[PDB]
Amino acid sequence: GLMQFTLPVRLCKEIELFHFDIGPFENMWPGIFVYMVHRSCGTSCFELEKLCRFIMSVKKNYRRVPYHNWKHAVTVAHCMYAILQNNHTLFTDLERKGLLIACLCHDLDHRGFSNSYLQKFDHPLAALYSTSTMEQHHFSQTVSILQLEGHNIFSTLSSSEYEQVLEIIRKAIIATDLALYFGNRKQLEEMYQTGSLNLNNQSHRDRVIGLMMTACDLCSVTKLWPVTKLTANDIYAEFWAEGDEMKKLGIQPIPMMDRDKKDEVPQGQLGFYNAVAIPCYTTLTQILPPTEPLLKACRDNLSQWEKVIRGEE
Ligand SMILES: Cc1nc2ccc(Cl)cc2nc1C
Ligand SMILES: [Mg+2]
Ligand SMILES: [Zn+2]
Repeated sequence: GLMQFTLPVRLCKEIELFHFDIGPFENMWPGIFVYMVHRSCGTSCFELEKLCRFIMSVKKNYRRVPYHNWKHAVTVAHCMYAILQNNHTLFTDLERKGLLIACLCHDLDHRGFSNSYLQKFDHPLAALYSTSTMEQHHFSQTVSILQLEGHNIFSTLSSSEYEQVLEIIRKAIIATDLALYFGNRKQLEEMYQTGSLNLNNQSHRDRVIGLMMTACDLCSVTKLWPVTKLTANDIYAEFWAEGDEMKKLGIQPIPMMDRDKKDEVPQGQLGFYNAVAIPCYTTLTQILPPTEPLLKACRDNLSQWEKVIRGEE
């Protein structure tokens, strides 16, 4: 009950900042997550024995892929931690509990292939789940791990609180399907501008939590340039593997996934910052003013990609 996790001084200070990198020491990431749960939620939210057994089972069910791995899971949870810590009073006890777990679980059992590749391969998961294929799977795997003996970190919730938290986690994980982000942000944009945005309206909270999930999921574009640049290699290593597998099914991949068109990457990143990342952090900054550092860092990285194109690096 009185057992805190304490980090070294540099981590203790930097973990509060949006641009924190969890570092290359895998064995510290579980402790970093528990630390964040304790300060975000409380030391009483979860039985430590049960939380630790849940964390290690989640870790085991992330695969050894270049990007959609255990490090991505903990990175996305840290961004959620930073958003929640800078917006103390806007979120309920259940929401703080639910969203850190949703973030840690959001890409469970990812193989490093898009929903598109599953559909064109005719993967069984594509028959079981026609839309948000991987994301329905990630939610499935999360429930499976929650129902392992000793792994039910929510067992102290009432019946109805339990149903609410699993429903927060399901919507949170489904929302990480980027195909759903475009319409969600358009709607949040209209609502904020016409002044109809109302955070006591559950359907409006759902939408805002969805955008928070997109913002955390993309948070590698909000790091210091050397982290963003090196993470971009990992993301493109999966894209190029998927492009190779498209070619094996006799389909020319989109240029983003074609390893023969590496030269077009800087311009592809521009498109992605302008069409996805900047709009995402703009609308988020409009709804939650203290998340502005994510937008500032994202713009800095847009500028760095412009410099790559202009041959200045
Ligand atoms: C979709 C997408 N997601 C990303 C997430 C993180 C980083 Cl560094 C780069 C990314 N590039 C693209 C194209
Ligand atoms: Mg995902
Ligand atoms: Zn993800």
